[PDB]
Amino acid sequence: SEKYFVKNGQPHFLISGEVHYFRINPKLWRNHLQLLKQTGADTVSTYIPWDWHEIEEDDFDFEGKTHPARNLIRFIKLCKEENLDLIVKPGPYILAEYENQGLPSWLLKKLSKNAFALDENGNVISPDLVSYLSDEFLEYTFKWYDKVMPIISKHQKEHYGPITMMQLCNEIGVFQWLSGKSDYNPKVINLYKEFIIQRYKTIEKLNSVYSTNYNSFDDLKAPSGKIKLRSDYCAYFDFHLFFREYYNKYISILKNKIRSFGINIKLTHNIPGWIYGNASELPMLISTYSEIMKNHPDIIFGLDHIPEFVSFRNAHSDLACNKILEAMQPEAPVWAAEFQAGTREHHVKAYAKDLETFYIASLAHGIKGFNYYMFSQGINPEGKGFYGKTFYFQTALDAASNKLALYDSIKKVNRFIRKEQKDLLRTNVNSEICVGFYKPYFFTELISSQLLKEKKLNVEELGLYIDPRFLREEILFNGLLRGLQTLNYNYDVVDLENCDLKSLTAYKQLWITSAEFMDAETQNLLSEFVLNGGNLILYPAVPTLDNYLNRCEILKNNFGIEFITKDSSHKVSAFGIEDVFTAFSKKQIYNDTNSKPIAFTQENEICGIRKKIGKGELTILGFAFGYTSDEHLELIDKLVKLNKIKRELFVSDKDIQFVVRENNKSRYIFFLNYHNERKTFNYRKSEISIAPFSYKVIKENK
Amino acid sequence: SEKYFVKNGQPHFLISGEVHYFRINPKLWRNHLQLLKQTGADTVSTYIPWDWHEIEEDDFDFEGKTHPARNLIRFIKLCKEENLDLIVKPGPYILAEYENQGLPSWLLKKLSKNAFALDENGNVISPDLVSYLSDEFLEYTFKWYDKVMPIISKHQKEHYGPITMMQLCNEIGVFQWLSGKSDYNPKVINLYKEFIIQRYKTIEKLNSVYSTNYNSFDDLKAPSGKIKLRSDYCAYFDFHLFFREYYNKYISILKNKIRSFGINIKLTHNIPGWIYGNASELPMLISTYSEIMKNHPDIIFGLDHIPEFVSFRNAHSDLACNKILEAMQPEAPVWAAEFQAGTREHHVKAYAKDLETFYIASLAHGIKGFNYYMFSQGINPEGKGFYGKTFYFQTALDAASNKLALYDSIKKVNRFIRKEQKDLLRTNVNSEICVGFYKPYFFTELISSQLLKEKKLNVEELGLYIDPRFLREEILFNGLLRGLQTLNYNYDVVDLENCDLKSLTAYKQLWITSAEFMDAETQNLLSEFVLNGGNLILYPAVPTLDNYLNRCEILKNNFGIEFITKDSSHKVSAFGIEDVFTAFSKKQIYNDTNSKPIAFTQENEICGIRKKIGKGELTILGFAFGYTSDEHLELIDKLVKLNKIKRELFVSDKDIQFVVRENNKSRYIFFLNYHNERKTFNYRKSSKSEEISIAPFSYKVIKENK
Ligand SMILES: CCO[C@H]1O[C@H](CO)[C@@H](O)[C@H](O)[C@H]1O
Ligand SMILES: [Ca+2]
Repeated sequence: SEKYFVKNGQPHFLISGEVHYFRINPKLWRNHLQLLKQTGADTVSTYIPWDWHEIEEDDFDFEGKTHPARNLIRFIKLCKEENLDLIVKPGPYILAEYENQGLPSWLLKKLSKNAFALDENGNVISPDLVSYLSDEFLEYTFKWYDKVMPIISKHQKEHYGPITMMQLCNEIGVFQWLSGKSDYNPKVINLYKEFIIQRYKTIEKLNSVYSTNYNSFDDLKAPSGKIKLRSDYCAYFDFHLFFREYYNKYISILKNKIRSFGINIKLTHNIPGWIYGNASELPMLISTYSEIMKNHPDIIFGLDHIPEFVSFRNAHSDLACNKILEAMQPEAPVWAAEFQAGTREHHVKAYAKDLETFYIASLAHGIKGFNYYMFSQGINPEGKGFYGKTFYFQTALDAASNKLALYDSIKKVNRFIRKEQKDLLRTNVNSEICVGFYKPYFFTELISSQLLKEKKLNVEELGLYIDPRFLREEILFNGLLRGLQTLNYNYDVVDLENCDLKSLTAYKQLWITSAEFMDAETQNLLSEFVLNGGNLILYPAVPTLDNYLNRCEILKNNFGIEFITKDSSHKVSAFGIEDVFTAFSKKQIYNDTNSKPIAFTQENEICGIRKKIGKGELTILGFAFGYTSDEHLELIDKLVKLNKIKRELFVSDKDIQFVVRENNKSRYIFFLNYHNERKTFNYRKSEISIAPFSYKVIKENK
Repeated sequence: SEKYFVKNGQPHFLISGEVHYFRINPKLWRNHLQLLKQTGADTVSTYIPWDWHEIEEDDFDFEGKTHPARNLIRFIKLCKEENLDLIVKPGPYILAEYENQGLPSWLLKKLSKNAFALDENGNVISPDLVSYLSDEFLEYTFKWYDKVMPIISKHQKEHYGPITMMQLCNEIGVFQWLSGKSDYNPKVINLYKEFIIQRYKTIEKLNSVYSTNYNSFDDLKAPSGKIKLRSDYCAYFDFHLFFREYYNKYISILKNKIRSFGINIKLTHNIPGWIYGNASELPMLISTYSEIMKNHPDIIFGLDHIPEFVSFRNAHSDLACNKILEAMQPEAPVWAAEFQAGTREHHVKAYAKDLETFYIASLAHGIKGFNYYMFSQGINPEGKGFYGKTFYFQTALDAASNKLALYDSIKKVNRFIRKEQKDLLRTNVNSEICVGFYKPYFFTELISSQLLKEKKLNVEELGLYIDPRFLREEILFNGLLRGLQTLNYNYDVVDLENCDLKSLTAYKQLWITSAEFMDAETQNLLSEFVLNGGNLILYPAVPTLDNYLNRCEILKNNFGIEFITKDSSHKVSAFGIEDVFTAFSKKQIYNDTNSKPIAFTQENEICGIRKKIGKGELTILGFAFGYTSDEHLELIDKLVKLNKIKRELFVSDKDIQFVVRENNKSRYIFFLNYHNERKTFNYRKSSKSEEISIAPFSYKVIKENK
């Protein structure tokens, strides 16, 4: 049932370290690889920078003819000699704080204007930002592939070379995330028009959905600027769908080119999203890959985990990310393509004793493999670093292969993983709680994000009060998921799109965090789920609109729900918990015919009900809470207990986090202390001391 | 010449604890006070909530007639019986996570619309946010003062009562900041129009400064929306100056009302600005008090310190805040009106082992007094909690008066303070580095802030490239001040406004982080500083404009500088350090005349020079760096060493922070480990080494006699 990497027909914990040959003295390449191997790591990972090897147009150096660190062939041979598999990442973009994000200077100087990403006025966004589907860009990329891919092909495991996986490009769409700016290159906009014509067929159909007044598709302009009208919201929503298709078109062109060289190894991509040590934005980035993940079961997405520290401040981020990736990519192992080792930023410290606990928490939280990024520090050759001379700090090895504090922590964790991997990889958590992932709430990287300074989405201007980003970040990510993890309740996430009703019936509860909009398919799915016997928890709104904000009241009608939206005090009472602070003055006040009122405004109006519908159960809360008080944990705890869901253990100290992972034969209990306090506690099924910011793992035979 | 509190002609370290009588069972008030006193605390501090005591309009209960915890009179009497002095804080605002920020429900229901703070459209910003100078608001505030101030007056120290200090209102302007919006109430707009007429006298004089074409003062409207023209920037700048006068008018009215009751105790106010465990925006909030601190030498401002954790992520916030308060308020002790104890937010943990280190680091960083907030947890009675029933978590005492983990941390810190206060309060650090505080760069809370929704200031649209908020946050607060603390170089901060030259002359170096604009007074001051023998470090720009962005080339001319602004790679070389990453493509390129070139662009163009001018030294860097790489600390270290400034200690681990505080009698060495690593190191005085092991996120204090 578990998904995991495999070696010699047995479960294999992928342990890789990132070592950038192009940033290390070649005299020390062997020493880096030997020290990596000696930690118990089985794989080494690097970019192959296009700028580094195509030194001028049509002049390629893979053998160290012009600089000894351009000897890619020697580095591959060393990986084989030192019994390490190799992950290669030839771009064309690598980012990696490399000048021009890895693109050659000669390419960027030569490209015509129409090869660049352009703003709505036709101006170049950045001198290093190409348009992904530019003919000229793809032509040069293809010429780079024609030289590097025969080398990669020749050194695959299949040919007793070390190469086992390859990454296509790097964080596709990342530049639109960081800036909040879309590419308005006329070629992109022409592909958007085709997408829209393809989707709606006729201008009449588009006009009926958008409430627009176009006489033809010729009137249609790409959305830009702030959303003022529901028709702007519609146009922006489809612009987001378009970019998901556009990224799939791009990765598909790279993939087919790569396969033409007989490269049959596993292909990968990588998901960014961590900011200042939390990852509440990373699900937005996962959502940009929805079309790739639907159309390429054979490309494995891995996570970029950048916790920076390890405490209760960010304890929930890595589990929520790992669970959401599992939801969106069920047939591949959850792995960290970039797994924090040292720090990209000198002023942002990465302590060995923090990251050691992160590595163990990552096991508790279901990771099946990872690539220490960066295992080895680098020195940028001759000014090629976007920033300073040095690449990463407080790594396992410095650029000269000196061992640093993190080295012994990685060796310790790796020793544990190798000892346990056969059993640990085959373990799962028993989740009786399912939490819905409704991707359209996440489709906002161009209009609402933590990195977008000037917000283009202001839902009050559209006659709405529940912002999808506030809902997904504060109510879902930092609220419900943080609360369940804090309370030591297992949850799974499920992608509600094309979701199998049968998979939902495993669970005792399905939690849906709902805004005022939800498409007909999902409203019908949730109707069927309850009617057939499911227990649904739905807040803060019964939705009444579809994704285009047109009337859609299927769930409301199927459930016999009537409500008025009314202003009251932020505080409500729910299930006899007084003074529950809620996010909004506006709440849904429910008719309680055939219902049991279970939440009340300061004036005692009914803002929550329970109801039997068919064979199932509905709990509807007309108010938004996350986790910003002890009453919020008390409410989550009461809701879970409505369907008699129990934690696996009684642990005497409620601030100890635990995860029970088991299979038929084996149980692992992971105890995690996310607090600056030496804690002593006892546990039983439903007396140990753990240092601050530390862990303990117990094995039980069943 | 340290500033410290004095009790009975001796240095006294003010140790207060916050205990909310209105949130504690009155049967347990005495136990809270006794347990606070047994920590060595000398004072207790509390709000007196208007909403709690004026239970309906003109219905006052201070005696526990309608609820036992309304018995203020009994709480005051218990403070005196348990030998604690009392700080009282009657508002009208208290915030305190109390419903409606402490304002009565009946008042907010009753007030007409023109009592409230309004957006430019004329809509109520928030149903609990009044306009400070609303006539209606002040009429009711005065009726509340008429009832609470006689009680406060009767129980003052001079009448053998326990009351030694009183706070006026609470964090003035904290809602113009957190709401994310400016107050356009017509009382405010009409005071602004008066302020402008008084400032400029004639529409022609205003038009000459703004470059506007108004026919009369009646054509001038309060600025709103984004800054697109330099005239919009000028209007907003004066609007910032006006708000500083407005807050001074508000506090002045409260103070004059208070003094009429025969209240002669020390008056206080409290500075907000921490959020998410950093205080990089606090200097903006303290700048909003510039006119209060000039007009009211008798009102002592204290800091509201909310670190939440204690690590290298926020190590520099408290010291930079303490230094900036000292710059703005040099004639009073640096103290924390609210000094984090426990957590206001259940989900934001406060560990005893973090806060204990914070307390010792605060001592190293020059704090002279503090009020643990919250010493005692409270339970909100009668639904009065803004956000839930429980007020604070992980405090020294729970609401029931049980000791929690933090109680022994506070006892330990207080015991050290009581043993050492006589010498410790008199100790100074030897600062050879002075950093200039140029208040106008901070005057942006209406146009550019971490909290403001709409970014209204885009300097590129004004033909500028150095944003004042970017400069003061990243180049100064997170950059230079962070860098100096990390490198263990002592610095002082000086307010450049009406700054005496003779105060600056004791320093080996003056550091000025400059934008393209600087007033003529400051350009002249820095000119005289160097000509008379001062050593000036100036970056990232020689300014060429004044506060209204009109030509002012005084400092450029006085220093015989010629430059052109040119685009190049972010990377420069400086003092032989290669690949120094700088914030801007644009750099100042200097003529090499009568100077040594010490920084170069990727095209080897000169972007920094050193020269001798009169008796003084000038170092100009035409590029912007904070602390975002190791090259940045190397560069700060090189600049400090130009004048042979030395650290007080050789320490074998560069990641250990230390402060040496000394007087004639005594030397204290504070070691601070802001890192999750057990560190073993050795040290010695710059003029046999001692070995020390320090736990993660911990401290050591060594006392030397002589
Ligand atoms: C208005 C509430 O003010 C609170 O929260 C602010 C943000 O963290 C702090 O800066 C203030 O000191 C605190 O009083
Ligand atoms: Ca009904």
